[PDB]
Amino acid sequence: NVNVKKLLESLNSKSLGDMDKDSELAATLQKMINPSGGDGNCSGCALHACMAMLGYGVREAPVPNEISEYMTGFFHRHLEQIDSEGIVSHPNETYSKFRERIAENILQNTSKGSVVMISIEQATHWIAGFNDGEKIMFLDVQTGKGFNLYDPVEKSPDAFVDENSSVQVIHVSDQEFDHYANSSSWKSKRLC
Repeated sequence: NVNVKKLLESLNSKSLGDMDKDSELAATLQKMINPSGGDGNCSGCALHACMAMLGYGVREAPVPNEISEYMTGFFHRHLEQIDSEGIVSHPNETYSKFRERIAENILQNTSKGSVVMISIEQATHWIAGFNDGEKIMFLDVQTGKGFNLYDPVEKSPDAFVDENSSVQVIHVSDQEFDHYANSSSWKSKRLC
């Protein structure tokens, strides 16, 4: 069984920048959580990244025909916040700087060990955020990437963010994560 804390230990012993660290962990998790390499609307991927970083275990995300088990109605308590303005990019802001500003917001509003679901442009796409106590790791385990805004092409840290790009940081409660962990749906997902 995959041990996330071991992954983090190894990773943090590396002479790699923060974004490359996020990319490495996300690519490792992608092979486990999204083995089929589906590119649909796997908000289940981001949720499963959150479950993993919380220590619930690494499980395969639901495939499209499993969305109706649970994910179909997962965000029903958060629809207002999801559709809100959120954190809006500045003109000529680099990907790295926008990422850094979003991380500052999450660090300010979560404690060490916490995770958040990150809505991109009002649920156009989802990524996960993990507070390790000093920094935020951004994980896109669907695609095996770190922080990104779901542009159809890869973006280096120094690329400019398109005007009016936004994210909404969704504070899924412990109750909501633990309800998932106790569900038949979660339990029927392949462990590892």
